[PDB]
Amino acid sequence: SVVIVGKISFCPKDVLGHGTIVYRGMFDNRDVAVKRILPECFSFADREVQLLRESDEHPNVIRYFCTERQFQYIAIELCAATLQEYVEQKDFAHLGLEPITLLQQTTSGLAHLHSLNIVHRDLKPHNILISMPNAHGKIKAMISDFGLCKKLAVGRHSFSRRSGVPGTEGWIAPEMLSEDCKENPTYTVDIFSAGCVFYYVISEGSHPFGKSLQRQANILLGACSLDCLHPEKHEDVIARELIEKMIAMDPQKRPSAKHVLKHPFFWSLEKQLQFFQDVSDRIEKESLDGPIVKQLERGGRAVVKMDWRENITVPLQTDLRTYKGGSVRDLLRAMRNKKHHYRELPAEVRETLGSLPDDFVCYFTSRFPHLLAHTYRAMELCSHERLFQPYYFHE
Amino acid sequence: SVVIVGKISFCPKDVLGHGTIVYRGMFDNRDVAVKRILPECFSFADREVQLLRESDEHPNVIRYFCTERQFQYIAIELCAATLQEYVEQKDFAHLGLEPITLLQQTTSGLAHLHSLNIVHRDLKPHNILISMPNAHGKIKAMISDFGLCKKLAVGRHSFSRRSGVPGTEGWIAPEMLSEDCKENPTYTVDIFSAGCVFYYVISEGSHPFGKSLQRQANILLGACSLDCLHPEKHEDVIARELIEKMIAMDPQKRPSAKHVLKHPFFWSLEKQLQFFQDVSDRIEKESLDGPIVKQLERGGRAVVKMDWRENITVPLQTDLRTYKGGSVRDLLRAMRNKKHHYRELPAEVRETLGSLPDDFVCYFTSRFPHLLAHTYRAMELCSHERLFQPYYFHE
Ligand SMILES: [Cl-]
Ligand SMILES: [Cl-]
Ligand SMILES: [Cl-]
Ligand SMILES: [Cl-]
Ligand SMILES: [Cs+]
Ligand SMILES: [Cs+]
Ligand SMILES: [Cs+]
Ligand SMILES: [Cs+]
Ligand SMILES: [Cs+]
Ligand SMILES: [Cs+]
Ligand SMILES: [Cs+]
Ligand SMILES: [Cs+]
Ligand SMILES: [Cs+]
Ligand SMILES: [Cs+]
Ligand code: NA
Ligand code: NA
Repeated sequence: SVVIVGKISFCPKDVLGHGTIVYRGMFDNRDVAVKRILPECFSFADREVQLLRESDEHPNVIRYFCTERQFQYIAIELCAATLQEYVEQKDFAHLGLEPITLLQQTTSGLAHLHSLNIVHRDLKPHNILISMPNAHGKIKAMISDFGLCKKLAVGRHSFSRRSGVPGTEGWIAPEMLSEDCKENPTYTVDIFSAGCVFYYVISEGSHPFGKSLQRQANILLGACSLDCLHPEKHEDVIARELIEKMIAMDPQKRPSAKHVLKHPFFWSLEKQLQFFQDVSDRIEKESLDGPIVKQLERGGRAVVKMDWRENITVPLQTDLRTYKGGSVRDLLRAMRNKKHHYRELPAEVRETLGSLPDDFVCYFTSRFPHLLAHTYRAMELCSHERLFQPYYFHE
Repeated sequence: SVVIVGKISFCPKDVLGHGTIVYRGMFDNRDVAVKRILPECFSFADREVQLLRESDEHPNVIRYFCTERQFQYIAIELCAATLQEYVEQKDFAHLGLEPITLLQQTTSGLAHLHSLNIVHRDLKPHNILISMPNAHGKIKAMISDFGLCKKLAVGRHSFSRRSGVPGTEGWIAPEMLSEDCKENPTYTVDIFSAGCVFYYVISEGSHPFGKSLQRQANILLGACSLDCLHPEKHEDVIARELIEKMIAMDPQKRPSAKHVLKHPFFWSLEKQLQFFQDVSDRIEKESLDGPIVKQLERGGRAVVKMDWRENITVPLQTDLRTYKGGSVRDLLRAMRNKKHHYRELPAEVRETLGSLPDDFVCYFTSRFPHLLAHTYRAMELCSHERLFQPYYFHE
């Protein structure tokens, strides 16, 4: 019992995970998890440890404490659970927007890794760890398991799929497996995996590519469904737009981690309302026959439901100039004015609209669940402009 | 290897299930599963075997072949998988209405048991077995595990909850556990469990009372959700109406197995259209101020969407007398006439309506996903009448 190691002591009584076994222990008065690896594993351990010294500074990469006689031991930050146990054993009704936050943090950690020229290559819910609560009861997600990590030489876009063990079935990008694919895998491999993890969290446990038995088979086939994402819920429309890109079969169509972080999927209601306002300001003096406006109005009739005037509450329809009820731009101009004159807005109107800014913006997104997604895609034409830097990653 | 027993031979190489272990083997030139039980289990085995001799004749009760030296052995019908493995490891996109059929068969077997005065007391997806395909590639579900079965004396409504081990957490009716409940458990205990199994299959793996960790806790609380059942899909509305009854906290409000079998949840589209027609015929000469008609029209405005004339395709709206667009009864009268004069119906109309009878009935249920459920509830006033015996269990 209570085996003691140089600078790390752990009792085999507490077993945490299991070919290797992990135990709860202690290092230098710190509660930490401990890793023991076989001789054949002893080589993968030196790879992992190397990279943790290199990339652990980031809050969303698991902290590495030390390695210290027949086998090899690895101490790391002690966690409350994996992302898998989190999704399986927790009522989201009580957790609020915390799941989204865990996806955001996880994305931050991946973008830290990619910026270091490190492809993870094996991201999955079992790999993502949930931290013990800090002094303020806050928790975070962290990336772990760098055994299959590869570090690309500077100026290298990809890596050989052969000579490197692929992740375990279900979360592997098609470029890793298919004999047919000529192009070599790149960083987007992790975006595909992450795309699957995004869906696994939002759906509380489903997968784009079906049940665990046929996932990898479906991945190569390109047969995926996002059944859990409703086509007329604003939150679901946004999530589908991002996840569809992340899990795309063409790796070149998948967003980079830094794109993912800029995506409306992570925007507060406040920021959503700000985007709507910056767009409306941006296009206020733009010509109707112009490119920016043309693009915003294509397929817009569907977006506003043919006549958005006929789909708002009577209090606001009464308080409404030249507004054309089929124009997305006019729907935005109205919002920009109702937001600018909210105080001067009568009480029944303000009561029906709701409080600024959260209830206000949600008054419209609830009514027009494609308006934000439509607008975000259309306004990419201005991604380069300084005004829209908070909403797009340009570089 | 290949241990041989008197009339049963099995090889411990093939292990099927595991405190007891089951193996694939053979009895009298028959492929069968084999059960070995501990001495403490040796008592529960005599109970189970007794009841299988008694109730195995039913196709949806697992067939029992024989029992034949230090321990006890039990041979039974060999199955392809449990209901749990079925839901977890199978793409329903290829299986069609087979899952519903498996629920129907399972219900048939339970009603066989109840008619014998046998309460199962431990129904769960792991207990329900899927048969090997027969000569025609057809399969069936079957009840097993009678270890916790109780057989009620004649004329007995209930049984003591104490002195009998409850099922394992997650599927147990609240009457089995709560110290507060005065009324003793009855057959409806199995209906609650079945209600949970119904949802577990339709949702491809969710549970009314939340994730496995808090299910039993939520069961006692009465905190259940059927999030997977859409409020405007006809199929989902029907399923919710039945499942809500089966999992009711008040055992007296749960339907008997024979009620469940009569429920529209198991009706073919053909039979649905027949019910609509029998209802329309039944109420054709019923007074508007009458009880049957009054009941059918309460909350009916919502059911037909204020004006069903405004929610049907232009081909049929053109071909439409005195029909009042807010009356459920008039919506039914129209259907009864369009079905009676389908041949004499013009081609564009018949093209928009679809083929009799499946596409026809689905033309309306798709448009009015509460019409069948509303009508089924309202017309219970005629459950006793001979005409509606195919739709209600009266006895
Ligand atoms: Cl780059
Ligand atoms: Cl918190
Ligand atoms: Cl009875
Ligand atoms: Cl078949
Ligand atoms: Cs860290
Ligand atoms: Cs890079
Ligand atoms: Cs799920
Ligand atoms: Cs949500
Ligand atoms: Cs800001
Ligand atoms: Cs049988
Ligand atoms: Cs009975
Ligand atoms: Cs599910
Ligand atoms: Cs369905
Ligand atoms: Cs019939
Ligand atoms: Na641009
Ligand atoms: Na009656």
